[PDB]
Amino acid sequence: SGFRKMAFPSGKVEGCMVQVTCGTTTLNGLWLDDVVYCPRHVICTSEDMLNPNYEDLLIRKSNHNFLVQAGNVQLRVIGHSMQNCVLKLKVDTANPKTPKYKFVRIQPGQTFSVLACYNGSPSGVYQCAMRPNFTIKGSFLNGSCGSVGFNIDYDCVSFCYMHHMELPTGVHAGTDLEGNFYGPFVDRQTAQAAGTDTTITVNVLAWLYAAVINGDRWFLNRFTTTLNDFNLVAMKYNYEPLTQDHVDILGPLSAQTGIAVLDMCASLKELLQNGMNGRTILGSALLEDEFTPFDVVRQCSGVT
Amino acid sequence: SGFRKMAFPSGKVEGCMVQVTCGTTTLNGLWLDDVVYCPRHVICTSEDMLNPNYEDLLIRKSNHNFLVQAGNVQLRVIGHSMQNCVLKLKVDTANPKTPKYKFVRIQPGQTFSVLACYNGSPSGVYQCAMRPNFTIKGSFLNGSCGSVGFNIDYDCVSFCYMHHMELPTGVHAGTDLEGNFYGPFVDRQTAQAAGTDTTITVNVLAWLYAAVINGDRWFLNRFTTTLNDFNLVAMKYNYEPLTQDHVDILGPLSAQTGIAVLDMCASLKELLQNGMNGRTILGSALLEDEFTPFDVVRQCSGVT
Ligand SMILES: Cc1ccncc1NC(=O)[C@H]1CCC12CCC2
Ligand SMILES: Cc1ccncc1NC(=O)[C@H]1CCC12CCC2
Repeated sequence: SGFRKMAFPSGKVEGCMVQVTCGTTTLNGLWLDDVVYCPRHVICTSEDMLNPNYEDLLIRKSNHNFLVQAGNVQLRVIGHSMQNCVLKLKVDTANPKTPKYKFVRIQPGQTFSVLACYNGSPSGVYQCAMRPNFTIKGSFLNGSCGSVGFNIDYDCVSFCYMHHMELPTGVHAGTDLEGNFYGPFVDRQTAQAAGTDTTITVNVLAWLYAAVINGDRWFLNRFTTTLNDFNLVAMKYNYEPLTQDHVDILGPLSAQTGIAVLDMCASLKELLQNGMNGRTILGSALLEDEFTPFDVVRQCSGVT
Repeated sequence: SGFRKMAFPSGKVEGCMVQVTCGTTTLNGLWLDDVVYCPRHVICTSEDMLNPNYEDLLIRKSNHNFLVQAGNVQLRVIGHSMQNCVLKLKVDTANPKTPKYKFVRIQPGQTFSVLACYNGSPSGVYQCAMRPNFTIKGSFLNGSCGSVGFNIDYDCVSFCYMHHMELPTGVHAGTDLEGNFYGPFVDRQTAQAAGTDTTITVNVLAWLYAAVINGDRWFLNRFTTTLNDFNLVAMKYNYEPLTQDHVDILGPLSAQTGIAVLDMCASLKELLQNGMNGRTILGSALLEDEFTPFDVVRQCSGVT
């Protein structure tokens, strides 16, 4: 028993982290097979970042200008290309520690682990969610760009995120591993609005199921609701509208606990309308939305 | 910016996790050099665990009864010994992935990362604190015994905890790597009381300093206090009495922010006496005590 914000074991990703230097800028690279992936802003000086012309800036760089260092040893760059907002540096050596991997574009509301890195070195790992507004509330300082987000299915690492930017509001923005930004963001030092974020309803309900499984049951009530009634309340409290697809994914948790999904929504409704009244659920005094139904089933069953 | 409950990169520890089977019981082992460390209750059947005589139970076991499997390959056991509550199995092969390591006994209030494992395989990593009552609020299911807690100083892994038991109250108990239990617990299926726990005051103050650094400043007030006045409030709210040693460790955070430690205590005092009034600090609606002053300085500076 017990329920923690658990990250995936970061070992397979640690073996891929490299340092990439271009001119005076240093950031993190992801070495998979004979390719190093990093944010294209590695080629910019702080002055360039105001309104960078990436095609022009890259034209002044050669393979020899990209210094790639894996731990202590140097990698030889034999090719460079820009794909959207990432640079792909072809190296002459395939990474011996390349795990089985996939590049996937996650949906908003999905979760992943971030291995925060500086100068090619990992400092820590944490589990976070991709916000409905495509930002992530991470922990990133100057030098963390190129750090990646991932999920792990047995031996396969699905890379889903690469860190690029910190918005003026302190929230984080980045791309998938093909250099496509999540959200409307651009890799430019300009004010950029993150749209209205919402709470991930299905994840809060999944976390309420994890609480029941672990013993926190005080929020369970004698009430039920409908998808229409619940969604009226969800809209009032800036929660994502719950759909039958969300109810279907909650199926296994509903089956294990014997608590119908609409009954759990009625508990969530009363918590949204009344608050916690000074109590906690799984050691939290607010409604947690960073555990998907899949994360809860995994942690509650022991999937390794 | 941003502040997360960050765990250490678990790579060096993943390479040490093995599976240990004895009879019908399987749990996790820690392979360092030519020795495998695991909880001694691996030699017990569920019936034995009511009142086990470990010396007698171990006497019926030989090196060949301890099946140690590292991922897929089998390790040959050439020796076995009981040290307090752990078994030390001498194997004929030194682990090639043995990192630089130390065995340390942490103090209550200190934090560490846990690499949760099942059948020798890692499922996740999370950061937690050793409670003042020597329990940990972990996430552990049947099969997680032998999972370890650690800290990392550059390339050295300091092992501080091995999971052994889940108390009837759902909280966790375990030993240092010499088999010495933290707290009054015994590896026996008997009711055992975890003493009155308290909130780790210095860590809450460290977390208040991390909030100021990241922008959450609403809790800062025009007041100050004394160690005596603050400690009267701390006792009323079941907080650890703050000492000059705690104030001295908060020194670097006090210097960086320009907020005197006793001024931060006055903010904590008003939060303890008034609550949060529906607001949050670093995304939390309660006072977080699982970040030490060292954890905050590290995350806020980028120590890798
Ligand atoms: C200082 C910092 C901290 C964390 N993450 C990111 C940053 N900074 C940035 O995002 C800057 C570096 C060039 C940039 C990309 C858009 C403009
Ligand atoms: C079921 C479980 C889950 C998590 N952690 C631990 C356990 N269980 C135990 O602690 C049992 C197994 C033998 C034991 C040690 C004292 C009696």
